[PDB]
Amino acid sequence: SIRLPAHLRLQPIYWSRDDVAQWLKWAENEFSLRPIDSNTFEMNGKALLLLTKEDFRYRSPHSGDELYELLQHILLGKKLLEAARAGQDDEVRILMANGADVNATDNDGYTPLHLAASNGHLEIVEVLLKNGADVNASDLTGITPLHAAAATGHLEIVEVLLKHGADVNAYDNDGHTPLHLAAKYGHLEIVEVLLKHGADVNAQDKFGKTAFDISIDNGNEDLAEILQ
Repeated sequence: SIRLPAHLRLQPIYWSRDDVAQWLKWAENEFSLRPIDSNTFEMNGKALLLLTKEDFRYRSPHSGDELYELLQHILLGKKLLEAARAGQDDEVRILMANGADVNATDNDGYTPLHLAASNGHLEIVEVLLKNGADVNASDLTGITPLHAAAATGHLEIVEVLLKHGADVNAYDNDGHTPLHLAAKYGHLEIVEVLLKHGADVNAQDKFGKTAFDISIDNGNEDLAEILQ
């Protein structure tokens, strides 16, 4: 599969010169390509998109087409991220049928399964889990799709995640578990199903607060009483 370094996962329309340069450098090692002068592609990412494959070919008689098609590949990863967010089930099909890597990542570590579980698109989450989307991938803040699905209240999505291997005791960079965010947003039934599949109700975050305490600070006392 294909995975940009952390500094290149942004949309290429947003790349600077140096990003474009870092991308060329990166591509040269990954795919095992002959070293070229980056001043050939002397332009920011917004201009790179305007180039034709021939323009790629004549700049790099030895790797121009591969870089053109490589670029095209990452570009579909963004349209897949977008197709999984807006709920565009058809667009998710065409892109996965044209080769979309179902574990792409943007600048925020979001995968297409993160966005489809955070926004409530049950069909996309299932067709992503069926074609190999990582169920326990964590973004740069550590939020898993079960974090996003439990923080937003999507019960049928929290349950489908638990059915394919979603970790119920995953800790984020701030220490929060899926039972913490379900308590933060007042979703008792998700706290129920989380507590059914093995959620450590006594998990502590980096400030020392439990699911009871988050239910206290946010105003969910009926939930705070059920955890007590």
